[PDB]
Amino acid sequence: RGMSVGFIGAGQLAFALAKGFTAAGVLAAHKIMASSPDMDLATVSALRKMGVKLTPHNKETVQHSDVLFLAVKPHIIPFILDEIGADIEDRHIVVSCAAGVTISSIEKKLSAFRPAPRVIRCMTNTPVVVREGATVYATGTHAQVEDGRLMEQLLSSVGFCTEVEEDLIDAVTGLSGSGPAYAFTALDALADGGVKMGLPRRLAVRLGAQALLGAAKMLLHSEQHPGQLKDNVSSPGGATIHALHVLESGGFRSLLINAVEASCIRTRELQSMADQE
Ligand SMILES: N[C@@H](CCC(=O)O)C(=O)O
Repeated sequence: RGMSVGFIGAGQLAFALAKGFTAAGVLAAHKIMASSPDMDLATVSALRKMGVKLTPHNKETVQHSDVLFLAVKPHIIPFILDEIGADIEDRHIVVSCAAGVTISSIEKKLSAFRPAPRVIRCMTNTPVVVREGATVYATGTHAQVEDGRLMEQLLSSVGFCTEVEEDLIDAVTGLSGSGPAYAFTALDALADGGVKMGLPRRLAVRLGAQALLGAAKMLLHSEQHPGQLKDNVSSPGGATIHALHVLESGGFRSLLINAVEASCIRTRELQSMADQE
């Protein structure tokens, strides 16, 4: 309540959470702070008009925060923990949202400046900008049951949230992590298609969007199985079971696996390649 939050990073994910948080009415524009190593107009300048506090020193950020978010490229993290670790008091919890980066590698490198650092590994996606982001997290070792709560609550204010045994955090990144981009790509497609049919552009994009959204809900607000909802929507005639067949004919499912697998396998590498060199 007397809480403040900071993003040692910036860019999208920062802006994402920051935007979601303010809107969710949990924090306050000014009661947040993100550091601008350089300043990327889009991101940075955006936050400015938003109301957040931006400083070139991802240090004042650490002092200004009760809850610290590590939102920087995975390989950058090291060049931070050993630049801020010293400034890591005990009051604050450190939530690293960087991909692949292990809770361990952070603690056992950050502890070198503190007996027991409080850290949690996060995994979110851009949709947080609304309240439909899908977030997963894992509690550190020096993380009290009162921290997961604060976490599981600060995030549940902007999307979905659940404790997850870190070893899973890598798959999750493929699915819900990258997912929003597999979607943005699939929408653009559909529009283009709907358009190659007579529908105007704006109109097409919105129907495509709406179509997806709706599908989501039905699936979430029930079990059924994505399999069955497919059945409920296709009359023996055609019009749909037909479109399916086409998708089904070009390994449409196959290609989505291929992309989650890829997202994962990559995230593994990025980290399991930062373990040594
Ligand atoms: N935390 C709520 C958010 C919203 C709603 O459905 O109204 C949920 O996912 O159940």
